Amino acid sequence: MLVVGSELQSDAQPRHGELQYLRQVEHILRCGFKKEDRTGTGTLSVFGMQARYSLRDEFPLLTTKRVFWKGVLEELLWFIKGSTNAKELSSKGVRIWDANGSRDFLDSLGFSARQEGDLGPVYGFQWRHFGAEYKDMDSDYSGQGVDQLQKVIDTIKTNPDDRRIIMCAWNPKDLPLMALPPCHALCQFYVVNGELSCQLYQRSGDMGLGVPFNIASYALLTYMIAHITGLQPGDFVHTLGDAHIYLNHIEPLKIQLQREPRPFPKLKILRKVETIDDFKVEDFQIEGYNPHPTIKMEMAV
Amino acid sequence: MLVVGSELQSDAQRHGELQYLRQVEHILRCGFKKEDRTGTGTLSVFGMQARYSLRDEFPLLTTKRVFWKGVLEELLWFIKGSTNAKELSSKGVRIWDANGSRDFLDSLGFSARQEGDLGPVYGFQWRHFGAEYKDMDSDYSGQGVDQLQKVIDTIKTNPDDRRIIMCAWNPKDLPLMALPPCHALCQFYVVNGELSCQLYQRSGDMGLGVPFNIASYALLTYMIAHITGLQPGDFVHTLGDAHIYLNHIEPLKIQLQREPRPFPKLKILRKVETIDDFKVEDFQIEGYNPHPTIKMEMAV
Ligand SMILES: Cc1nc(=O)c2cc(CN(C)c3ccc(C(=O)N[C@@H](CCC(=O)O)C(=O)O)s3)ccc2[nH]1
Ligand SMILES: Cc1nc(=O)c2cc(CN(C)c3ccc(C(=O)N[C@@H](CCC(=O)O)C(=O)O)s3)ccc2[nH]1
Ligand SMILES: O=c1ccn([C@H]2C[C@H](O)[C@@H](COP(=O)(O)O)O2)c(=O)[nH]1
Ligand SMILES: O=c1ccn([C@H]2C[C@H](O)[C@@H](COP(=O)(O)O)O2)c(=O)[nH]1
Repeated sequence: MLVVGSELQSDAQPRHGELQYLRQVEHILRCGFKKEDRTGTGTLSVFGMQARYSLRDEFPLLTTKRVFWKGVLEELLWFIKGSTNAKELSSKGVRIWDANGSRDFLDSLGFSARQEGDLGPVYGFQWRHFGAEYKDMDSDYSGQGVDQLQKVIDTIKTNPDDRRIIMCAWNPKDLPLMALPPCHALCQFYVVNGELSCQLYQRSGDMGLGVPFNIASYALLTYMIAHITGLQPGDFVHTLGDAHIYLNHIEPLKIQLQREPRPFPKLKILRKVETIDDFKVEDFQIEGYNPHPTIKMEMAV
Repeated sequence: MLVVGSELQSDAQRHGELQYLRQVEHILRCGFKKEDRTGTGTLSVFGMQARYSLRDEFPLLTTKRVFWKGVLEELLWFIKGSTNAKELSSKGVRIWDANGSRDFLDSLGFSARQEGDLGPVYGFQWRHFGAEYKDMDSDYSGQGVDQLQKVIDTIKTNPDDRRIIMCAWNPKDLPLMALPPCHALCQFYVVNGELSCQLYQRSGDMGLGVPFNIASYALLTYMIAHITGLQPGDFVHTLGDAHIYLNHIEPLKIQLQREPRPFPKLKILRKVETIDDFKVEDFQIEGYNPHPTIKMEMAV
């Protein structure tokens, strides 16, 4: 039968961050329903989940399997620069978007004429140029559309009480040009007691592959914005729509659920950075990260 | 102290209604003081979720009567694409009149705008996302993305799709809105022939708007389930800044001591084929035996 580490206890929906994730996995295995999907693989699925990860002197990079930190960091810097060229990320040894920008994938979507790598008007473009007319991944979009990311930063500084501190990549007008509509549809920031928190609405979560990387990604973004606004990191709240385990991840996750978590690492920012675009890979240091080995989770395409 | 009905038990995230009451309890117990736009002040928590079954019941709160006439009229008004508060007010539903008032509009710099013109809010975004807003009574036929109809068509053709979203949050249009949407987006989901809906609500006035909003999205899900031949499943309510305005604390403490009753049922009285064809007379709420309304003032 399904056997799990004794520390999970009740999986039913802060402290002990990693257990929040492992309990969601357990809950989907135990209570999820079979749901067919776009890729033809099949999933077990639950609709509507929420987990809270404290960011207060800890950073939620999972320890029950090693997570691809280099990729998390490169990807987020790539978003920040407004990039939608998967080849530019791949040149940093981070190949996570290559499959979606491939000649054969793009062709399957009917995007014959665009260049390989061109993901269309996805996060980088929507976060920094929302509403601008997308042309291609090489076009200069300087001063075009809404720079949501800077606006969030400016609002946190001037009116931290504001309940409208949102960055949204879901753009119905642009959806048909995207190689993958965004899994992270929107995030909201919140300030109380000198702490910055972030909530992600993730419409679709591949619990074995993307979700651990995604948690680390928004935790990092929150650390970055906290740094620039002179706040301390608070909580990362992870909300999921279709939370799913692909059938070929069931056995790998069952290995993972039996591993003892270790304490989370810390993230250090190594200098005073004044603006979000000035961050560089050399500015960050993960300390004390002691994960169990990688478990291969294949990507369904 | 805070005293509450015995059936709430643990407020940590039987009845669907108890999940609302437990949220309210939780904010009073654990919430932090936070100042706000209206000047009123709140007790606040960031990030909550609750799940309301829609299976042979309808989540209209029984611990305090909820303005059902207004829920229904408002949703019909959204579906028509309207952003004109006067057209809702004419139905006896005044819930948007303050936001559309001469004085409030002027407070935002919209002195040249007609009273009642809420800007490019829900009706416009749901039916015309991406179109260029002019004014509330302009002709937007065929302009922008009809997200509502796209949702319905996707549920019919590809119920497993993980992209079935309607989003009112439009960064380009926000400066023209009299109030940026409290309901930023919603997502639909299908499994085992049941339709569920999740709402992302960025800001929830727990005393006033949130009970009304719960009923709004439940009703939407009932409508869409009907048109698509599915059964209603769950309504999942997700909150950003979940707050209690200071002048609602004592009214909500009254509420929390009332005994919940079973939820009512919602009946759809005829076969309706298109979303646009629903009318007030197509619905009946049966078995609604609430405790009396508690006045919760609207801030700003
Ligand atoms: C079905 C699917 N699931 C996903 O999670 C997904 C994620 C992305 C983008 N993304 C956010 C990521 C893609 C791959 C990642 C990753 O962490 N890879 C690790 C582990 C690989 C493995 O275990 O197979 C690595 O490459 O080392 S993180 C794109 C398409 C997707 N499609
Ligand atoms: C601060 C604020 N809180 C709100 O909840 C809010 C809600 C709307 C829109 N909306 C969705 C609603 C407004 C009023 C409602 C309502 O249920 N009214 C009842 C109860 C009134 C009362 O208790 O004072 C009614 O009119 O009978 S529902 C607009 C601005 C807002 N502003
Ligand atoms: O950062 C991301 C990008 C995507 N996905 C997953 C969710 C789905 O398994 C798949 C996207 O497929 P659709 O939901 O669009 O079908 O990738 C993630 O988990 N995180
Ligand atoms: O349907 C709605 C509309 C608004 N609000 C509340 C939340 C806030 O109390 C207020 C909006 O104020 P801001 O969050 O925009 O400041 O109205 C709701 O609860 N539901």
